[PDB]
Amino acid sequence: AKSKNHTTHNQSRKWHRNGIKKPRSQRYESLKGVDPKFLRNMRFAKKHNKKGLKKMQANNAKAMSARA
RNA sequence: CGGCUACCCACCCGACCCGUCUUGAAACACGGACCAAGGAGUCUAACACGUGCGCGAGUCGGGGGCUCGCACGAAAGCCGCCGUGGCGCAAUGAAGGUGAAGGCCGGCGCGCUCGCCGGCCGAGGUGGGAUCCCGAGGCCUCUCCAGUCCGCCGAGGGGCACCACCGGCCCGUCUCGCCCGCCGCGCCGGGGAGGUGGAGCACGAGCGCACGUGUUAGGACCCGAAAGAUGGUGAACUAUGCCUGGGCAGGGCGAAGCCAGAGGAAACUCUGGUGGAGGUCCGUAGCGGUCCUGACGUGCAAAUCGGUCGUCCGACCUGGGUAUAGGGGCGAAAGACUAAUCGAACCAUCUAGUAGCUGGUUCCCUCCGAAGUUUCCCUCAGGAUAGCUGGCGCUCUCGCCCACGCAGUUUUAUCCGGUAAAGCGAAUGAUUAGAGGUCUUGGGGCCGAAACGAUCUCAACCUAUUCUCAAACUUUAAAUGGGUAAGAAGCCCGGCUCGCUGGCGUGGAGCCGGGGUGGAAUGCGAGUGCCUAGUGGGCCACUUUUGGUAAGCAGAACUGGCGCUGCGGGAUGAACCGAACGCCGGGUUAAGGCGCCCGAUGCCGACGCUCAUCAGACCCCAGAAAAGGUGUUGGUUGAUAUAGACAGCAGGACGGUGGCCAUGGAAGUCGGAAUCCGCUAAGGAGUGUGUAACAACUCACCUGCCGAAUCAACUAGCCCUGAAAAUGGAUGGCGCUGGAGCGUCGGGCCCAUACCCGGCCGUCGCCGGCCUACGCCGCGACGAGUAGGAGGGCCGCUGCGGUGAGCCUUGAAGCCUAGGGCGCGGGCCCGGGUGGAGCCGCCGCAGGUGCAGAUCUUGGUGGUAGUAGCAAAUAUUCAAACGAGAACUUUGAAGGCCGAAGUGGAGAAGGGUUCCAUGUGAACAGCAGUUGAACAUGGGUCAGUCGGUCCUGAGAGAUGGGCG
RNA sequence: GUACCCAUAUCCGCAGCAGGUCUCCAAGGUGAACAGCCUCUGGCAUGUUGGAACAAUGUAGGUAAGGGAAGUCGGCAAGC
RNA sequence: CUGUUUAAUUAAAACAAAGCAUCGCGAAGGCCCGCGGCGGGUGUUGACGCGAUGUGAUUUCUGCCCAGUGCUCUGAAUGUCAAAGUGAAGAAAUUCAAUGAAGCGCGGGUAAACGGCGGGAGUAACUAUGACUCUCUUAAGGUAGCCAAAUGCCUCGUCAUCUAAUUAGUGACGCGCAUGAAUGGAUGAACGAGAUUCCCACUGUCCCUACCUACUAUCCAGCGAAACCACAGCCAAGGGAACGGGCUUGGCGGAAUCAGCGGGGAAAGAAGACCCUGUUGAGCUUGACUCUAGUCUGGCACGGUGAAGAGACAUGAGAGG
RNA sequence: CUUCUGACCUUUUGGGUUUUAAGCAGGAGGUGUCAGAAAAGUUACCACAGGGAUAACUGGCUUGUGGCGGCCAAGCGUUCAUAGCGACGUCGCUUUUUGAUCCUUCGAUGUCGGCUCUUCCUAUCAUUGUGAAGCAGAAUUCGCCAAGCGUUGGAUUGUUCACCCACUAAUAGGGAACGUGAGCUGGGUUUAGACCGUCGUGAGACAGGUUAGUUUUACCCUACUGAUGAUGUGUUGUUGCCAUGGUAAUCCUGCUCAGUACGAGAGGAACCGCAGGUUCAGACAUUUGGUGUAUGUGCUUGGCUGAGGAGCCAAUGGGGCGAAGCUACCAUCUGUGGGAUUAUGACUGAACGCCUCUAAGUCAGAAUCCCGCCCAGGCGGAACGAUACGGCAGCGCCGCGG
RNA sequence: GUUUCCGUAGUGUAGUGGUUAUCACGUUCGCCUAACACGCGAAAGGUCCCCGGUUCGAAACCGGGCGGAAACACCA
Ligand SMILES: [Mg+2]
Ligand SMILES: [Mg+2]
Ligand SMILES: [Mg+2]
Ligand SMILES: [Mg+2]
Ligand SMILES: [Mg+2]
Ligand SMILES: [Mg+2]
Ligand SMILES: [Mg+2]
Ligand SMILES: [Mg+2]
Ligand SMILES: [Mg+2]
Ligand SMILES: [Mg+2]
Ligand SMILES: [Mg+2]
Ligand SMILES: [Mg+2]
Ligand SMILES: [Mg+2]
Ligand SMILES: [Mg+2]
Ligand SMILES: [Mg+2]
Ligand SMILES: [Mg+2]
Ligand SMILES: [Mg+2]
Ligand SMILES: [Mg+2]
Ligand SMILES: [Mg+2]
Ligand SMILES: [Mg+2]
Ligand SMILES: [Mg+2]
Ligand SMILES: [Mg+2]
Ligand SMILES: [Mg+2]
Ligand SMILES: [Mg+2]
Ligand SMILES: [Mg+2]
Ligand SMILES: [Mg+2]
Ligand SMILES: [Mg+2]
Ligand SMILES: [Mg+2]
Ligand SMILES: [Mg+2]
Ligand SMILES: [Mg+2]
Ligand SMILES: [Mg+2]
Ligand SMILES: [Mg+2]
Ligand SMILES: [Mg+2]
Ligand SMILES: [Mg+2]
Ligand SMILES: [Mg+2]
Ligand SMILES: [Mg+2]
Ligand SMILES: [Mg+2]
Ligand SMILES: [Mg+2]
Ligand SMILES: [Mg+2]
Ligand SMILES: [Mg+2]
Ligand SMILES: [Mg+2]
Ligand SMILES: [Mg+2]
Ligand SMILES: [Mg+2]
Ligand SMILES: [Mg+2]
Ligand SMILES: [Mg+2]
Ligand SMILES: [Mg+2]
Ligand SMILES: [Mg+2]
Ligand SMILES: [Mg+2]
Ligand SMILES: [Mg+2]
Ligand SMILES: [Mg+2]
Ligand SMILES: [Mg+2]
Ligand SMILES: [Mg+2]
Ligand SMILES: [Mg+2]
Ligand SMILES: [Mg+2]
Ligand SMILES: [Mg+2]
Ligand SMILES: [Mg+2]
Ligand SMILES: [Mg+2]
Ligand SMILES: [Mg+2]
Ligand SMILES: [Mg+2]
Ligand SMILES: [Mg+2]
Ligand SMILES: [Mg+2]
Ligand SMILES: [Mg+2]
Ligand SMILES: [Mg+2]
Ligand SMILES: [Mg+2]
Ligand SMILES: [Mg+2]
Ligand SMILES: [Mg+2]
Ligand SMILES: [Mg+2]
Ligand SMILES: [Mg+2]
Ligand SMILES: [Mg+2]
Ligand SMILES: [Mg+2]
Ligand SMILES: [Mg+2]
Ligand SMILES: [Mg+2]
Ligand SMILES: [Mg+2]
Ligand SMILES: [Mg+2]
Ligand SMILES: [Mg+2]
Ligand SMILES: [Mg+2]
Ligand SMILES: [Mg+2]
Ligand SMILES: [Mg+2]
Ligand SMILES: [Mg+2]
Ligand SMILES: [Mg+2]
Ligand SMILES: [Mg+2]
Ligand SMILES: [Mg+2]
Ligand SMILES: [Mg+2]
Ligand SMILES: [Mg+2]
Ligand SMILES: [Mg+2]
Ligand SMILES: [Mg+2]
Ligand SMILES: [Mg+2]
Ligand SMILES: [Mg+2]
Ligand SMILES: [Mg+2]
Ligand SMILES: [Mg+2]
Ligand SMILES: [Mg+2]
Ligand SMILES: [Mg+2]
Ligand SMILES: [Mg+2]
Ligand SMILES: [Mg+2]
Ligand SMILES: [Mg+2]
Ligand SMILES: [Mg+2]
Ligand SMILES: [Mg+2]
Ligand SMILES: [Mg+2]
Ligand SMILES: [Mg+2]
Ligand SMILES: [Mg+2]
Ligand SMILES: [Mg+2]
Ligand SMILES: [Mg+2]
Ligand SMILES: [Mg+2]
Ligand SMILES: [Mg+2]
Ligand SMILES: [Mg+2]
Repeated sequence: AKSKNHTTHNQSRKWHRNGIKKPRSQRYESLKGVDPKFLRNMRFAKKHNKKGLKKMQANNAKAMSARA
């Protein structure tokens, strides 16, 4: 009652029945898996960007609108 | 006259018998004699998904109650201070428990990696994102002017759903630190910053009903077992006890005991009788069954018969009563017997036990359409998961010098490898041979007391070489192939934040604003979510390969095919070569072919080869080698020849020298080493035959005649030998030789479901119209398919509610039909013939809803087939009679059988009217009857003294008692 | 209770089935014999069919010149 | 030996049998039945009896091993040993310690209990075979007997006889794969429907077949089924699931039949009794796993009275290292 | 599940304290069949659902192995390679052995050997025709055409195989599903009983040995043997042809040849001719031998008809003879010739001045082949006879018209 | 063919839990006897089958050959 053990015949055709897909769409790449010291940099940097960016960027926008 | 058609026949071509296990079925694989009816995915509960409806942060009366008693009312209507309750609106923790809002501005404490006060906004930000909004601009028959008018867009903006990322909040754990409150200042609570686990929040979408698919548990698509348990029934067969009865013809051998005679002193012995002993012998009835492995062997018989058999006074056979009853009995022991069943009986129930295992699974059309593979499992005939597949959608994109994106593809750049090859005078491992050098030791020879005092050779060593290799060697290193980039998600500029980092405003990340899109070729409109069947036994071929001698063997890689697939060639074929399939007409072609089957060369086809007494004839493919040929055809390398060759005919073919090694011989001729001269026209210390040797013959070489082309060795095309197998046989056969063989080709010719054009059906896509909108058109490309999945059916059956002022005894259902027709098909309508009382159409609803199979169930009928068979036991014959009817009934007569252990006369068990008379002969008796045990009617069994009844036998049994 | 069968036709075996089932009576001859054979008392139609012919093969029975087990696994069967 | 047995494939060399043995049991018992009781069988019985086995008449023998597995006897001298009881710690559950019934271990007996019985080397004035000898070795090393046996692979062992010829038979030899002593060994008169060899007579068993008779088979009168059947039946070759009847190419092919025969229809009869799979079973067997009837023990109640003696715990007094 | 570690952790259920128990997080006690059940053997007394997914037969591919050949020739062959042989190497055929695979067969294809019977092959044992030898003759060996005909009787074993005796020309090799079991036999293999030896404690096992062990059916179709038949010539009969199918003859001994050829001998043929014989085939019964139921005749046993006579019964009572007919290699007779040719040997004669059997042509040539002879004669045809009274009839030939 | 075991002075054998050449017989010398047996005192004889690996160190543990020895080879 010996049977056939292992083969890869008729496998690439089944692969190309449905058109093997690149992931092909990653805009704004995922952030997990990155250095926790770098994350302790980046999250505090982002929340202080949210806090203290108003007046200097506002005056710079006024200055570049006056100069351009 | 016309007519397709479920009528019949003939002709040309094609055509193996359906269904399923299988890689493969017409199979010498299995089921099927035929026909009619029945016959197999249902129902409940639960879950998940999709769809339809109602209400909607709610939803639901299924549990009850209320109405007047109603056939439909076992319906329906209502409750609402009947919402108890289920699900959802809140999750996280094992639990104590805890439990989803943040942002902006001003002031205050050292705006201090830091809290408070007052006000405002409010489920955050970024990149895409259908749609929507503002609008430069320009366009309408002659001018200034306007309003709606014809009329879009560059650019900008708010951004649905959803995707991707960042940030925030809640719960349990982890690290670091400080602060706040006191119905009481404590191992009391609460709060902050970070990275983690959650099925969370981040404006909720659920509830109820219905339909469809899938899964689970219930008998669960249908049928199927060896088996297990529970409770009862059998000792009429058989096995063994016990009680009570019956039976066993005749002969042979001659034990004990006894008598008589003789011998002996005694012990005792010898002879002749009598006697009838015995798990004794021949043998019958009886009981069993050795052999013919006889007869039968769909029989007389689910174990019998004919001979030949063993035993037959006994451990013998046998009737009746009784006892032992199923994991029990009983066994002179075979696991044999226990009611045709015994290595665990019979009947019923659990039970429709389970089966990963056989067989079967019921109408049509259309569309799409596999796999025999990864991993896991006590897994290998199975299942789970992933892959392949179908269905349901959603998000977008095109139709008006420029979009987004993708690719079994190429190009331009950039990396990767270690196979094919090649090499080892390059490492590792093997391996061959020669040369040169002289350090070392070992073995021989020489000078000679011995002495690395000296010499030659050998052994090993070194150097330069040289031969052959390595899947588990490699300096080098291909072809093929794999990854990446070819832009608006990109490039540059300016500025903030950082608790990361640090000479530095240093570096790096994030955030904000702005600028210009024409960024390799070709083709294509893309992304994404849910549910799920089947699949998990494969095979073949080119190429690369593993084991084996090889296989139509076993196992791998890429691709294609069969399976899942028709069509044209290969005669026939699963895989080969073309080419893939809706129904047809015309033309053309591939693969192949053009002597006839069998469509096409029947061309005044071309060149050359082949004669085969086994010719040859097209990838797989169905046969053949090493070797050989003065059979023919080319080709290469050579050698001769007028200074007359090859063949032929004729002659010469010596001297030294009978050379030398050899003694049995060599005096050219078995044998080993050699090898020169003279005459020369030429002689080889001799090519062969022969002698034991001596001798003769012939050849190398030379010359006489003839006369100009000849010889040798290789090579490859056809053909031949090599070439032998069993029924008669295969280029397909017939045949074919100036081809119908072989190799090279030219022009025509034939066709497939292949291609092009056109007619028709269907699907899909795009689209038209304010004409059943679920209808009507318009254009274009496509149609094959097992398992499987969907859509449609104005296909069909049964029943229910609406509905047709439906159909009819002037003929409904049903059935038949060489009748007419429709639809592609499921099927349907009408006509004609019997029939006599119910039937149909549309719209919805619910099914015990379609048969070709299952050694399918029931019922009926063929071939066999008027066939086998009416043959165990000696046999019947003549006349008459009743009678329609006599091989069989009855009687007369004759001949036979059974022959007293009967084919006779009566009983027990069992049968129940069969006993007897009369009448009939459709039915019974395997033909027949006037006959019977058949049928119908009527009769028949008389007891104190025959038996039961009475008695106990083996045994069965209730009370007292005990157990339960 | 009293009939009848008590069986190759009244029982059992699916049947008018060469199967099975317990008993008493038993004559003459030959013969040791209740052996086998022929008769008498008593029964019967040959056993669920008849007619014609005598082929193969078969089922039972008997022979065969000479050899006598040489056939066959075995003298199996048959015969002395 | 006579007898019995697989009814329906065996009749025996199988079973039984008398004889020879062994073991248990003196009745509150041996072996058994029963769900139950002091209920039953042996038992209306008592070691010349009952129950359980081995071998199988007579004669002659019963070799040697208790190492192993069984069976039995003995002792609280002695290790282990469960429930119950005793003492201590604590508030208690709980824990600890000693005391220790059977069995096992410790010792002995038993083999007419299951069973077992060795392999090398050197050696004799022809050589071989070998009396004899050294060593390893177990519990004992096959003793008396017998033999290519119904037991011997080599094997058709070697010699002799039987025969023209013998793998057969018989007698003998015996390091005998793997004979052997109640697992009985060796003989043996009588008897085998037991197996085998040879001889005389006898015959169709044959050489070598032939003939006759009875019945059937044949035909006719009457009456008449059954198995089986997708269709239906001419072959050769090719291919195909590798042996076709039907496909292809050939050979060819006239209705309807009867009597035979058995070459085929891979003929029929049965869901292969051989082999393999099933996470399908059933008889069995044991040192498989898990239990249990039965049986042997210990404890608690039924279970009570008197005396003697001992062990352990508690109290105070005295010697004591 | 157990165990240990940690929080001055949570719950121990009406509320507190303590013990205990549970939980939380992570280390350990394992599933070696390693993603993990807790597990001995036999069934020949076996059963069930299945499989040709999977062995034991044949058949199919292959030919290692077995067998049979070839190639170059170191040598054997007194000398000498190839008369006959042939190592070291190498190329093929066959399924008559064995092996390899599992392709068909598991709802069955009956498994060995023997008996009987038919056909085929050649890798030829003999016979016919030939060539070559170390072929003087005889006897052998190697080859070719060649399968037409033969290729035994027996002791042993179940045999396939093998050994032995004797005969002969020779006792050659095989195939047909390892031919043949609805043909047989059942000897062992291969059920159930039983014995011996070994293994296993045991049930049981043993390509170790020995015993007794059911052999089912044809009436269907085709094939084959035999027999009615059928179609066409108008019916029918007689006499004939052969298209086709088969085939039958084979072998040996004795006498002359001749104790001659040949050979020194020992030995020792051949061709023609003549008697026969083995096997086979066809007949036949005059004789001989069987058979016997003319139940023909005649004895005799037991019974029966009263006794003699005449008879009968006993499954044809026994045995002595025996007619007709069947039958025996147990009696007797018969078995027959022409052609083309294979192998081979040649003629003429080139290729190639010569040579040559060949290349075109001619000859001899055999158990091979075909025909003759012998059988049945075709969906084959001939020649000839008679062709329908009766009383009406019916039927042929010629030429007719509708 | 498969799986295990053995090989040591002339013979039978012991022996590593790594670091000997072990016991007896056999040969030879001496004493004892008049002389052989026997006894006593002694000596010689080892490639631990052959070739490699591990370790400082092997015959020893392991790998490959050589020559022997046990068990199986079953179902058809
Ligand atoms: Mg597989
Ligand atoms: Mg299957
Ligand atoms: Mg198959
Ligand atoms: Mg099929
Ligand atoms: Mg079959
Ligand atoms: Mg079939
Ligand atoms: Mg059938
Ligand atoms: Mg129906
Ligand atoms: Mg509520
Ligand atoms: Mg709930
Ligand atoms: Mg069932
Ligand atoms: Mg059970
Ligand atoms: Mg009885
Ligand atoms: Mg009995
Ligand atoms: Mg007697
Ligand atoms: Mg009998
Ligand atoms: Mg018989
Ligand atoms: Mg008798
Ligand atoms: Mg007798
Ligand atoms: Mg007797
Ligand atoms: Mg039971
Ligand atoms: Mg029975
Ligand atoms: Mg059983
Ligand atoms: Mg039972
Ligand atoms: Mg069912
Ligand atoms: Mg698997
Ligand atoms: Mg799809
Ligand atoms: Mg290479
Ligand atoms: Mg499905
Ligand atoms: Mg499968
Ligand atoms: Mg393969
Ligand atoms: Mg295809
Ligand atoms: Mg398939
Ligand atoms: Mg496909
Ligand atoms: Mg074709
Ligand atoms: Mg072909
Ligand atoms: Mg033509
Ligand atoms: Mg083939
Ligand atoms: Mg031909
Ligand atoms: Mg389609
Ligand atoms: Mg139904
Ligand atoms: Mg209904
Ligand atoms: Mg039907
Ligand atoms: Mg069907
Ligand atoms: Mg049926
Ligand atoms: Mg007949
Ligand atoms: Mg009358
Ligand atoms: Mg009479
Ligand atoms: Mg009597
Ligand atoms: Mg009587
Ligand atoms: Mg009557
Ligand atoms: Mg009457
Ligand atoms: Mg009748
Ligand atoms: Mg009546
Ligand atoms: Mg009672
Ligand atoms: Mg009476
Ligand atoms: Mg009767
Ligand atoms: Mg019956
Ligand atoms: Mg008398
Ligand atoms: Mg008398
Ligand atoms: Mg009768
Ligand atoms: Mg005779
Ligand atoms: Mg005679
Ligand atoms: Mg005689
Ligand atoms: Mg014999
Ligand atoms: Mg006899
Ligand atoms: Mg006689
Ligand atoms: Mg018998
Ligand atoms: Mg005795
Ligand atoms: Mg003894
Ligand atoms: Mg206690
Ligand atoms: Mg002891
Ligand atoms: Mg000696
Ligand atoms: Mg002895
Ligand atoms: Mg004999
Ligand atoms: Mg022994
Ligand atoms: Mg025919
Ligand atoms: Mg054929
Ligand atoms: Mg064929
Ligand atoms: Mg064949
Ligand atoms: Mg067929
Ligand atoms: Mg046909
Ligand atoms: Mg066809
Ligand atoms: Mg017939
Ligand atoms: Mg089966
Ligand atoms: Mg399994
Ligand atoms: Mg060979
Ligand atoms: Mg197979
Ligand atoms: Mg059959
Ligand atoms: Mg057959
Ligand atoms: Mg012949
Ligand atoms: Mg055969
Ligand atoms: Mg037999
Ligand atoms: Mg036998
Ligand atoms: Mg047996
Ligand atoms: Mg017998
Ligand atoms: Mg017959
Ligand atoms: Mg002379
Ligand atoms: Mg004759
Ligand atoms: Mg006569
Ligand atoms: Mg008389
Ligand atoms: Mg008289
Ligand atoms: Mg007579
Ligand atoms: Mg006579
Ligand atoms: Mg010639």
